[PDB]
Amino acid sequence: NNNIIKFDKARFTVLTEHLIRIEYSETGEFEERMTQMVQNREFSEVNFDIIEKEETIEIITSTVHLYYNGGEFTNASLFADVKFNFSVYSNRWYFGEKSDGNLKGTTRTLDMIDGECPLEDGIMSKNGFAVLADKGKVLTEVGDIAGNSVSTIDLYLFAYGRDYRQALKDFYQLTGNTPKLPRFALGNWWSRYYDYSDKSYLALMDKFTDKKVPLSVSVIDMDWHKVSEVPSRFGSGWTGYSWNKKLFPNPENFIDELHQRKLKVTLNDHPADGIRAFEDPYPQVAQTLDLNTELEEAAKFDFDNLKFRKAYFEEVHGPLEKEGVDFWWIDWQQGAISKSGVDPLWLLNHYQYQNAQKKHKNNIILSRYAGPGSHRYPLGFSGDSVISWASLDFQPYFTSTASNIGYTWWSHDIGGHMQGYKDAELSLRWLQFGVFSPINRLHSSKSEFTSKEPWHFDAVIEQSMIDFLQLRHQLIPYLYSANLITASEGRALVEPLYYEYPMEEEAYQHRNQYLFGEQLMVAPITEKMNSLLQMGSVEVWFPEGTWYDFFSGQPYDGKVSLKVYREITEMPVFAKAGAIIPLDKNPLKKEEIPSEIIWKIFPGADGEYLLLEEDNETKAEFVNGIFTVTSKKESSRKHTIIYGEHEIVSAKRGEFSIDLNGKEENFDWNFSTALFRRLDIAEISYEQKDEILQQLSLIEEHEKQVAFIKTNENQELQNSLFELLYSGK
Amino acid sequence: SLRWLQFGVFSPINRLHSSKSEFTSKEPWHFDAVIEQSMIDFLQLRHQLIPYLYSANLITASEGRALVEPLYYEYPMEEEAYQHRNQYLFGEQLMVAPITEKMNSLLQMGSVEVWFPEGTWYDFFSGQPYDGKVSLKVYREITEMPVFAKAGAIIPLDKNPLKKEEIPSEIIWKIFPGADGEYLLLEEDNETKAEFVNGIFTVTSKKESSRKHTIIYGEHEIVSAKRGEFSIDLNGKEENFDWNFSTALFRRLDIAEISYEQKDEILQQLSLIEEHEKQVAFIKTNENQELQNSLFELLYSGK
Amino acid sequence: IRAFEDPYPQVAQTLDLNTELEEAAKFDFDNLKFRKAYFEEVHGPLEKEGVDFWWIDWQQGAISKSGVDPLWLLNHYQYQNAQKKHKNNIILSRYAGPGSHRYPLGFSGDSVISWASLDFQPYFTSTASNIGYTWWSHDIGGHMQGYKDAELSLRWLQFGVFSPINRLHSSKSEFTSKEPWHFDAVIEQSMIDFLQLRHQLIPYLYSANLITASEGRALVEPLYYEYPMEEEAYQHRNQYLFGEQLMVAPITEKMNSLLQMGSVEVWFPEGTWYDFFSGQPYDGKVSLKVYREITEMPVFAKAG
Ligand SMILES: OC[C@H]1O[C@H](O)[C@H](O)[C@@H](O)[C@@H]1O
Repeated sequence: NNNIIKFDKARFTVLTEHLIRIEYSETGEFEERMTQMVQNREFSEVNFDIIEKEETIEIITSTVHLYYNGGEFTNASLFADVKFNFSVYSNRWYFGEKSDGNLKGTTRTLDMIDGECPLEDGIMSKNGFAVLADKGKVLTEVGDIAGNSVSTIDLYLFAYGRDYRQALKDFYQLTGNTPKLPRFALGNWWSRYYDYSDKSYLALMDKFTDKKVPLSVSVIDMDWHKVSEVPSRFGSGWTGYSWNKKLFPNPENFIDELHQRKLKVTLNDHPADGIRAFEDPYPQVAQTLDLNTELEEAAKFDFDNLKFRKAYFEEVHGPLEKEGVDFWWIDWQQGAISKSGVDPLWLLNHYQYQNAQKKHKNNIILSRYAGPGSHRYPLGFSGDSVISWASLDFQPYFTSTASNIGYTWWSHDIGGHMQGYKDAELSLRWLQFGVFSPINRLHSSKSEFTSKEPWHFDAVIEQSMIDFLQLRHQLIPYLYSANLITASEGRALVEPLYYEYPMEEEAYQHRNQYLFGEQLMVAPITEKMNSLLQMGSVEVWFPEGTWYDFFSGQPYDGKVSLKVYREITEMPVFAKAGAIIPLDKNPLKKEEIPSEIIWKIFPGADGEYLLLEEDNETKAEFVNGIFTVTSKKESSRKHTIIYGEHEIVSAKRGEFSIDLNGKEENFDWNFSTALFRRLDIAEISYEQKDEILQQLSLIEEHEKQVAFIKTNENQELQNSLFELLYSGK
Repeated sequence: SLRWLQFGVFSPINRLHSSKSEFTSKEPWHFDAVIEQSMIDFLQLRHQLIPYLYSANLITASEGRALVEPLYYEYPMEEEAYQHRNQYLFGEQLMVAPITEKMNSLLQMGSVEVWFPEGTWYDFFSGQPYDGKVSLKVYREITEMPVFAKAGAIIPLDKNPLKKEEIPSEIIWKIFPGADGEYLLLEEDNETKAEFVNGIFTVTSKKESSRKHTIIYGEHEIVSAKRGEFSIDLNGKEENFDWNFSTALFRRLDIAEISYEQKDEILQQLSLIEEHEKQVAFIKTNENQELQNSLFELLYSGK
Repeated sequence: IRAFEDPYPQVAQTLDLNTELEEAAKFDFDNLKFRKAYFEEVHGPLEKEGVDFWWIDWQQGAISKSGVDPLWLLNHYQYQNAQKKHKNNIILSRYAGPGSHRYPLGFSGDSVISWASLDFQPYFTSTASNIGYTWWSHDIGGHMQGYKDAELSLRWLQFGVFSPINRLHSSKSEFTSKEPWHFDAVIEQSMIDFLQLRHQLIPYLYSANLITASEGRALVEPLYYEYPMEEEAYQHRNQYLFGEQLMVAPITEKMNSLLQMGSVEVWFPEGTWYDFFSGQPYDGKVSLKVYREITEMPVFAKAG
């Protein structure tokens, strides 16, 4: 109320020093109701100043001057100067105009996208301000669409400068926090647009077990329902709510079998053709909606209609949930048209997410992005990406940049959805990224040739995919703790580099590089390997400090930008001196919570990690070479400790503390072994290999080893040898 | 024509000659003002070198040592002495690596890969230092030639190359710091020994004369036109040449036919990054491979 | 005028600003009180220190509550205010639409340093006469970004000397100075010769200036002003008349290294033409490719 100012037909609410709501009302009434985007305008009071005259008003905070000259909002009447110097003359917002500096957000979908597509703006800007227009409908108390806002213009001016994390936290306070995911969502999902039988699906699930690949989720795509069995007078088989009985003669029994294998089960739902007269639930729906059954009147999709939504959840989904379906894959691609003006995809995500909470605690959906605030309905489903290096090269940037509009749970089809071209190396690189993405869901097109099964590929590719898929389940504790941090504290699992390093120009120059939780920095390789090196590469920016390759221990002295090379089976993931990462020791075990945690410690500095769980909190501290583990509640959990290289403690129960000062701090990784391996795999001349090995062995001074490699005629081989010299310096 | 004259000046004989064409005269003023001035400077340098050449000539005749030696005469067991076909020793004090390839128009500089034997080497003209043993690509403007002297080198130069003198009335003793050395100047009617031993420079002759000696220690003229035999202490004289990384970096970026954004970024990053290994890591990311090599030469010399 | 500025206390008093809340005198050229404080209390003290005229350097858009382009208000009001301190005074500012020739000089701004930019500029300059904006001042040698090429800098200065205004300017780079001695001895001497030639041309330029002001004739004319019915007068975009006695065909392409010369296709109207510098003759009417060393520029005068 002191944070509220009316002037002419406008209303201004100073929510934080850095966040102002700006409204216009012809009627003099302004909007207090929630909207599709905004769930909460309750914020603690803040200091600001006002200069009010007859004709004009200026609102002044620590970061912004907002001016209003009266009348209708125009670029001339409503504008703001930030109190920052990030630019020479892009420090002014004008109503209705775009400025430079927006770091972007996300978009609905990657359907049919081969590589890059345009993104919407987010709330983050290098120049320190962004405007988020609220164009949505108002809600009722219980979250039904109520109609048009009486605030016919309703904007949020963000003026956080480059405090991106606080901008995002306050956005979550305005639009509501992301809910907690359930632990099962963070495991591997299996999916394929393939007409499995109950028998061939269970045989595939048992082959995953036999192949030592853990799964959390069993997706059944659209061939679960009638497709070619649909008479053409009704249109296509794309939408379906009736089991194909040939393939699934006893659905509940099939779902019981997946449940006995400790899998959660989801079905594809294409809702757009509604419930037509051939469907199994049609007689019930027709009775509830008073349809003309002798004229075979369809229950057309209509999520604006309360009776339709009830029949959809109770009489269409209800019978399938009773057969054991755990959650819904909402797969909408049929446009944004409704008589209400609300995007049907928005109505589906909002209502289905709420309905999912009835059957299961912290339940999810799987659906496309439905605009600002739709993070309240995880998980994101990016859809029909084209299978290409260009698509993979876009995806890490896409994923990290989405955190800028608070949409932090994108599930991409890992390996790409459709079209494009076969390349087992592309499939393996894509799975490496997926394992270090918010969700790891293997999925593919209707092709006989696009299965993401590891054993589709040669023995090298298969073993590497199996190792990465196991690593995903090892990461579930770290992922689930970051998930609770997203839900409780408004911090993204995947952050662009500029969230941690806002003032470092290099944090804006590595689009595909990101922080993954608080302990790991990932630089996926998204380019086909150089056949002369038998290695792929990516330019990595190393922030100030000592960094270790998470897998090898190879060290890097920051701050530096350095091209790094990896075999197709290895991924650039880095941890700082002092990093502590927990890993499940038993990733193949079907355990609700890990019976055994490996604490992986990176030497050379202090650190700590807080492991949040369903029913506990465990703190791991590393302070002057003393490692301590405590928990809120006690348990039988057995702790394993790995300090750099060496397993120090194995399966020790309860709370404890152990001194690692005089333990071996150094990893195995050495310049000589790594040099030999890189030269050995290279498809270069044996004379060159022999000369490089002899000269780098005989030349003692680091500066002369570098001078030697600088004479090499292969420019990319120079860069690979320079990486090793830089790490071995 | 200019690169060829640079080599000629550091060859056994410097004879300008050409065909019956109206278009092939080797007159310096045939060419533009830049080329003309550089040819005139090299042609004057040849006459400055006559004392050094004539002493090497008497050594050829009396001792059977060539003025021009392949690297493998001095370094028979070093494989790199067999891999620099155009590199040679010129007398006992100078090592020459002529540039014999058209300049890279993006750098406005020509280059040659130089093998530096064990020891500290100085560019004879600039003082730019090099720590041997190393093989390093070196870049020069078209007006400059890679000629190198070791720490301790003493080269005599005629001070009056334009004078029509039977023997020089005045010798400049050019001394390269950081080690002991000596040079014996053989002449028609004399022998003059120049010795540099724990920072003491001594000149003696077999016979006496009116000859006036000038001394240049690295950068600085220490003595001017002093007659007869003498000895002078250079220990607490300035040993370091002027050549510096910053000036050389600015000059290379300024002449380059590259983008001004690239110039600005390279100048700012190499000025702001303090650790030598990170300056090298920075230049290693450059998309221009030959510009990397040019910047690496400067970092190597400035290390 | 923000609270840290030296004239702020005076402006704040005149505009009744809240100084304890450090209320800015925001730019507002629609406002008579703002314009007066700007000319009297902001420019005024600098003019008393000796500033002769104003470089108005506006790049912040066309937004005003009046709907009048702020650049238009600046050029109209500053040009008028400049006449108080000096007779026939000028500004230096961007083009503000038809009629803004009343407020010379034009300032074209932040061109990219490239052969492509130089290749555009003569056409740009001559074509502007078609909306009566005859005093464009371009940054000679180009403003920013682009790439180093001493030959581009020399060709650009040749055009500049035969342009309405010869203003050397460049970016914040340590590497973009237009000083002649930045370049090698050949380039330096040629730049010095062209810069001296500009001052030799001042009588011819000042007489054409009075003709612009009294008779409405541009200094720089496209060929089709003199030769409206000749198809070739529409096919030499970079060729122009410079006053009434000279025809200029600048070279705006990098030299052919095999010839050590640049070239341009010149249309010679009916009559006998001489290269202004060399006397080399040409019998019109003909279209002919002409070659010059980097130090020489194609400028032609008729018999008489
Ligand atoms: O259900 C069949 C297909 O429908 C749509 O194209 C979905 O986006 C895709 O994920 C699915 O496999």
